[PDB]
Amino acid sequence: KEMPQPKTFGELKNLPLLNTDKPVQALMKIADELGEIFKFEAPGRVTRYLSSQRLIKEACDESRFDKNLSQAPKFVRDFAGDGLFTSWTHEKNWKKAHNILLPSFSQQAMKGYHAMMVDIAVQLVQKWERLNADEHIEVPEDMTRLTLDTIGLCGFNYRFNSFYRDQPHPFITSMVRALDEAMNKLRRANPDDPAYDENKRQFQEDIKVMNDLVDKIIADRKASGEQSDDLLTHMLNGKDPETGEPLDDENIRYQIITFLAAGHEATSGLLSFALYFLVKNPHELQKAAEEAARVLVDPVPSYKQVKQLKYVGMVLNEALRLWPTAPAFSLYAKEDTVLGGEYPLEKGDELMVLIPQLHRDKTIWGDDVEEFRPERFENPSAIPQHAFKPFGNGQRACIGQQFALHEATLVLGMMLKHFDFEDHTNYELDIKETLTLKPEGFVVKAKSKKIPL
Ligand code: HEM
Ligand SMILES: NCCc1ccc(O)c(O)c1
Repeated sequence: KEMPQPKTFGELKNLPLLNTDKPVQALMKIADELGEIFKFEAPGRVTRYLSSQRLIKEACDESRFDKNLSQAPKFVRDFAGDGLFTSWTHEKNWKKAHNILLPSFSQQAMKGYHAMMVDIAVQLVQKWERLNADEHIEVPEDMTRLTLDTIGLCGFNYRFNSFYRDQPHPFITSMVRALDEAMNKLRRANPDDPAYDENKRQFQEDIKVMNDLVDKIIADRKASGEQSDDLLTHMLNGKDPETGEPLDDENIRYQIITFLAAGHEATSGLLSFALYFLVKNPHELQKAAEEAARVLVDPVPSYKQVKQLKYVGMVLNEALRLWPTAPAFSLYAKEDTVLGGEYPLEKGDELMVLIPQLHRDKTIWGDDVEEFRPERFENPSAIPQHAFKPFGNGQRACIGQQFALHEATLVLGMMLKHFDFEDHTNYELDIKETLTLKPEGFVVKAKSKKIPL
């Protein structure tokens, strides 16, 4: 069969379609019009966007397709190096770092990070406890302060002290500006136009800022010899069972930058969309709050208590279903293959999985796919393979998944234990797109339940 393709702009092909502030949302609209697969061409390149579980399940066959670095992660690679997110499967440092780090990221490994997660969560709750009557909460802003500080404490025992600041630590400022330069580069018509000599200079400065801090901490740690409960300690002690090698210090620095750059925002966006859905759905808020009150019976939550927050984890999954915050991933065909019995592909041909549209497949979820209903996840095993994929696929799935979910369930539990919430502005959802998705401008008021920490 011949594939549909959205509107063209002469020699620019479909490229101007992505020249917008909200390209993923634009691509979802196109998928609504064109269906489970469409061709997307730009000068010099072609990809095919997949939206159905029928075709996505084939794309997720790792014997047939492997991760592709699309343009964004290619630009992110300029500062994240050959860290796990920006490396090809066939690079020696991807398999080395995968094998060393998968055990430091498992559900069991979360017991080790739990106390430093509670440290930063307690700072968030004390913040909101200390608001005056007339004040409000800037949700994504505070959620980013929490996840950056949590990843810096668990990753390398470094305190950004985001809740002590209006201007973030210089490393955060450089990192955020670096991710922005990377994303902006996707829409830049003439990247060598002297209008960007300042943007290129700033990018190199930002690379230098991030490198210097992270190298300095690594060095500081190797010298002291201090063992901590962070990922840096595991990375200095770890050896790949396959090669027998450890990660070198350059690659360790790249992984620390990666954890921060690639993990903080998808996680803070998750928390912010989950609070959005709960304030707009007071029956589900109340159910999640009754579970938090029933389960979090101690002044600070334990690892075991967080695991008992079943309905909070359903709310988190349902927010990921409607707005998966890391919204697409790219693949390439390892060999010639026919996709879906209908679409012949050649070795090297690219696919994109458009996650929000997968998660609207009515053949899997039913007709009410736009509705927020946590109870879809009462028994997650009922969901078919490759139907719910907010964390990617296979060996190249998110290595942060259990970290993100521990963090988000711990924090949303404490928030629901400690405050009632009001959508005092009747906020209208506005989804900003960076590397990730979040509800821009989402604000709420909290009223303390006056329960001790
Ligand atoms: C709700 C939060 C998050 C979501 C939705 C998310 C989603 C994803 C997805 C979709 C990918 C696959 C990307 C691809 O195929 O190109 C991935 C990879 C990755 N994520 Fe996450 N992530 C989240 C949180 C995090 C956290 C907290 C960390 C680290 C502390 C993290 C670190 C990584 C890394 C290193 C990879 C690359 C893994 C590999 O390819 O070996 N992520 N993530
Ligand atoms: N750890 C998430 C990093 C990330 C960000 C955006 C995406 O589209 C993606 O596939 C992965």
